[PDB]
Amino acid sequence: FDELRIGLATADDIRQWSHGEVKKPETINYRTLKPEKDGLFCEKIFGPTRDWECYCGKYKRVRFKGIICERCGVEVTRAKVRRERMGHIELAAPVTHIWYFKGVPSRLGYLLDLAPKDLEKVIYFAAYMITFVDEERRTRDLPSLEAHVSVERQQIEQRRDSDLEARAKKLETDLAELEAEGAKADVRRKVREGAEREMKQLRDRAQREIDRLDEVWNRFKNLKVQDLEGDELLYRELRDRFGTYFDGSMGAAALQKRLESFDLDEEAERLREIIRTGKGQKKTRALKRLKVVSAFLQTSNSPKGMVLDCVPVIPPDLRPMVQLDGGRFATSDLNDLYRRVINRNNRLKRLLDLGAPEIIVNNEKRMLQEAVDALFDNGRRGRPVTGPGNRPLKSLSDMLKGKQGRFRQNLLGKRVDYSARSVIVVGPQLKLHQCGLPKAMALELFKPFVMKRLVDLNHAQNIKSAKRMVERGRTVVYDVLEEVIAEHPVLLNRAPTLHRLGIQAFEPQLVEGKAIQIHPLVCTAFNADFDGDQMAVHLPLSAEAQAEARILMLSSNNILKPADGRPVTMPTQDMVLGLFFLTTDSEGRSPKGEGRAFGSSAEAIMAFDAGDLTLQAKIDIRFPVGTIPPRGFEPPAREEGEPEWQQGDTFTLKTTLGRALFNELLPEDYPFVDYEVGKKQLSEIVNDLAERYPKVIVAATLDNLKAAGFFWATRSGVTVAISDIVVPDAKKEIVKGYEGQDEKVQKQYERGLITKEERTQELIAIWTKATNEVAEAMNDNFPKTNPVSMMVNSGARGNMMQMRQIAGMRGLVSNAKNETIPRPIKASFREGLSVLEYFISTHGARKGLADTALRTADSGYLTRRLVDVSQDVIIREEDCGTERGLKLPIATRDADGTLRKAEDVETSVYARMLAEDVVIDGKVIAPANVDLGDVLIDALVAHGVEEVKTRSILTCESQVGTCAMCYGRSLATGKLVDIGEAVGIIAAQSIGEPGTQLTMRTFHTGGVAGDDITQGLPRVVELFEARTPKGVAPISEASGRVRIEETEKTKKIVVTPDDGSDETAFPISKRARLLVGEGDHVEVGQKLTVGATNPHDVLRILGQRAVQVHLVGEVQKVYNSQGVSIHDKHIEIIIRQMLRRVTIIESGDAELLPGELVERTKFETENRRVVQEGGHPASGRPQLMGITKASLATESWLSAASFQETTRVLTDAAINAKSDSLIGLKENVIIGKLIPAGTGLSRYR
DNA sequence: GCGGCTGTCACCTGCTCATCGTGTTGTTCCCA
DNA sequence: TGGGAACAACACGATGACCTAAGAGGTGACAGCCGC
Ligand SMILES: [Mg+2]
Ligand SMILES: [Zn+2]
Ligand SMILES: [Zn+2]
Repeated sequence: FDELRIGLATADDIRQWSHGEVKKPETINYRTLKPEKDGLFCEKIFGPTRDWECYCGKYKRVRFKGIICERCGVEVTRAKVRRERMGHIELAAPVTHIWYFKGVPSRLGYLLDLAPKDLEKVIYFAAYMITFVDEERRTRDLPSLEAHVSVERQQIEQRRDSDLEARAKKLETDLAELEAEGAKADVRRKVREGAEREMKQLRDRAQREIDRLDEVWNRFKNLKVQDLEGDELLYRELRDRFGTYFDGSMGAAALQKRLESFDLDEEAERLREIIRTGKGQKKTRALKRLKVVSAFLQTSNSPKGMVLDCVPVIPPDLRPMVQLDGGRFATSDLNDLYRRVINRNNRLKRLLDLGAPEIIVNNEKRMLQEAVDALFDNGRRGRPVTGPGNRPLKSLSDMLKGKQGRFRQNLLGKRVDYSARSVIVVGPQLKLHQCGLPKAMALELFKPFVMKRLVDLNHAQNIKSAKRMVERGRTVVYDVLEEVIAEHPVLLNRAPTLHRLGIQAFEPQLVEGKAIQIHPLVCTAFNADFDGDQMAVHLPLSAEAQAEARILMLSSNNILKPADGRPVTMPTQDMVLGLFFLTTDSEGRSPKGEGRAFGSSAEAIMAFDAGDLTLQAKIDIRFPVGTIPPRGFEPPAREEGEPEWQQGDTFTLKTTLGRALFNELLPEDYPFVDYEVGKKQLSEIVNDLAERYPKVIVAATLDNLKAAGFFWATRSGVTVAISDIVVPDAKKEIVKGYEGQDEKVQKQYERGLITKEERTQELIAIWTKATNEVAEAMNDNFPKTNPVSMMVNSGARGNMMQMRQIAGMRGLVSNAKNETIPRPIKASFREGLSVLEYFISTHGARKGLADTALRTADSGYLTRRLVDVSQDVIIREEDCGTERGLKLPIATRDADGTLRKAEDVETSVYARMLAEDVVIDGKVIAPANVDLGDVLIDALVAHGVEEVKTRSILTCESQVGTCAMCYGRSLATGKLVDIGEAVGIIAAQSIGEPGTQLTMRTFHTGGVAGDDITQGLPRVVELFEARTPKGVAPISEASGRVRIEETEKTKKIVVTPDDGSDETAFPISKRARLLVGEGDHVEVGQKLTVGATNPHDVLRILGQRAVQVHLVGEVQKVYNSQGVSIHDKHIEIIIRQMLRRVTIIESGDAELLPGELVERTKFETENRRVVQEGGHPASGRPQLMGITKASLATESWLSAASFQETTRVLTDAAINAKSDSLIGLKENVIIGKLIPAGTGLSRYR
């Protein structure tokens, strides 16, 4: 399986595939339900329908093996051959392939220069076309032929003059004789009108026919190949008159003749000449056609494969028909399409045999063409061929593309064996690496192992008896299942897998019930809440599979998220509300025994049980040898002449009992903790534990924290009641006064001083003031010991706006058509919304529900594109010896001359290693290529630096893809990135996870358009696709003097640069809110009007580092405006993929074509080669691609076909005859092979 | 020869069932 | 096995002559065809 190539399928190739010809449009006999002969589903050409049988029955006996029968012609062998055996049908009239012609423009042929309409006319027998002209013989006989045409013109004139003499005689005779008769007053004038009618008729008819001959003559004079005679009468005239010099045809026969005669070398030569010297559109068209011409020229596959004379038939078992109950049949649409084409082919053969007129044979040939077109693609041209209902039929190419196609429904994602699912319930008694799975589910998944163990343990004498008893559900079966499930890791999974911590391996323990028991704090990795959610489950089988499961995927190991490195499996909700109650202060908690001193914590809990001490009362507790005091409290160590071993001596601390209990959950070596560990400090402590202590102890500490959090959450006293929702007394008076102001504004509106818009905006301002005032008063009112206050301030569940709506005020809401209701909801949910208030409030609820429903699929599509782009960027190198990096701001924000760590070092500079040693005082503060953790940050910010040079993938220069050292440390594992890490998929998943929760879009229209650039996920797709921003704003090309040349017809802003440069201008709208004044000094890389700068501009005028910085900053802008945190590396992966190609110009020397976005790598190597030969090298404009385009440009065509545009991709791959090498991730899961990543690398293989 | 605009190709998404136009031939049944 | 009758095949070609309803996507990317 070294490679897989596709080209054109000749007639000979199709004949070589086949074993027989399908001649009848018949599938099976409706009565006897058997294959017919030489039809669809036939048994002579395809394989036997029954294993080891033949049609007639002479060799129905199974003994025979591989022989051919002597009566029916069916060989005796297996019945699966019908899946593999193929046939063909010989067409009478050749037809064109609807892919290679009448398709996407770049693949529309262009080998024969013809417009789409001209080919539409030729192919579907509506216009003729010349396949050959004897120009040399035509010119040789042109003296003779023009003399002959002059002779015919003179004969026409001679008989015309004889008829003119006869007309004069007739006129004289009729005039004279009628005048002599005088039967009427105007006999002479009446017959003068008659004779003038005859004379005019002959004049006009003679002119018509001599002009007809002139048209035929000059048409023959100017007659070349690829010339269409739309009118058949004129073609008949030409064939009758000057035949034997030119040859014409209709339909695909003409195209076949041209593709056979036409040679490509000379065409490529002229195309190279014109592209070398071309202007405007003509050059672009020339190079576009040259692409296809060179594709056919370089390769051995001939263009004649683009016209078809034989059609292959897919094996019958891939298009089966089956008896449905009620005497019915369910059959594949392919059978109907094959029947249509065979019907029309046979009717055409009949018509040819009878020598039918041209019209009938032409109609039948056109119909056969349309039939094969529907067979290959039903929807490209005309109306589709519907099947049973009005719905369209399924074409052979419709079975490859689309969401439900073969690639995207059967080769990437498969239904699997040894799998189960069920609802998910919380087991709070589980260890981090444990899952409780129902009894029946465990029995079903582990069946074969259970039978093997039952037989081995002598509970059964044979495997079938073991199966019988397992089905019967005996007790010994259940004991054996308990024995066997041990040491078999089990992969739990949730439906939407937004990242790698969405499938996790657990150790299975056998449990009763009908639901799966899961750990309480792995609910954020899965996003699984217990509201009816379901969990799927899989069982690895091979030793390697389960070894990887336990080592890599085990839930105990997966504690840190890959998106930012913060721990994800940490306590939350009630657990944190319990540890917060444990370590909170004594405020409003009526302490007892405050100020007392205890000789141990055991004595403290004695006092607590006695009821004379509180868990949260300030008391002086002594801690024994081993306890490590707080880091902050150490410098206030006990005063004594002797040197006290603060690290390892008994000490005393004015702590609280709850904190002394909390610090027993953490490991003994951990320093004491003496502050409210609500939610954020717990995250910090868990991060420190993960980054400092080994994983087993971190899991044990997490378990202890879980147990303590639940235990103390039960006793916290947090219980929601209608009194615990405290409506502030402030709300009444505030809402009444602002209501009075609203009344005044309404009165001044109804009096006519203001407009309705002014009244609105005034009331929105008034009620925003009222809402915020009530919010702050509500925050002030409740104590900090309140239930809701406790769960919010502890960071368990809740925000302050939610509390505002519940307790104080709901406020203004999104009116219909995304507006702001002037009058707000002046009532919280506790007080009770009115009727109209509720009706108004449901608007935003509905809108948000619909928005979420759509945004799920939107983010899914975005993640699909990101994965397809970034896939195969795999760490293959331990260390490239580069010394380049990014100059990232290490400690900026010198507001009042104070060096402060930047506000986003966690996402940007953290985890990125160091290019080289940093020295500010003549000594190495940070050694080279060392993990850049917080300690180095404190050192460098203290010593005053404002930048740092970090290794990165963007600046990585390695022979084999990316290297571990430049990427940094894996944000998921903490340690250095391991070689073989599928970093691209990790980056794509990291950017895709928060996509659903962005929720950034305009709340109200606000009477603004264009200025409001797209917000949220639309913005992210806009940046990642390289699409020009909606609110585009030009960016100055060079430093210069900029002024306004506004014209009433069209406003303009014109900048002329200094340094003797050419002027530039930008057309701008009237509503521009210009951020640059007139006649001012702009610089090389500055904006002009308010908007969104194009990434293309920033790549063009500034450079490549500038576009990288701009894109990363612009995506992080929205991401960190939400609060989502993604490391900059995950964006940098996509940015690196987007800038890997260059558009080439001045390319005749470098031996390639201008354009074609040659790869940067390719451009460089071939310029090196041409310079080595001696010729100068070509030049390159850096190009910023999109994600769809950058993915579709893959060297491997399997991946491109799998992603999108299967028809176009496969057609181009066939034209180019380009093979696919196995290297890649996607294209190695299509073939079903070990991926070139993780432990599948040849090093580990 | 070079623009607009104007379509056309990509993507994103999901159990009932109505007749002719005549007349004849040969097999294959159904009854007895 | 006789007649009595059901389907699958066939061969011809009854003085008169035309659909049908269904049917609101949206957004990019682009290359033609038509206009200057
Ligand atoms: Mg749920
Ligand atoms: Zn046989
Ligand atoms: Zn590197």
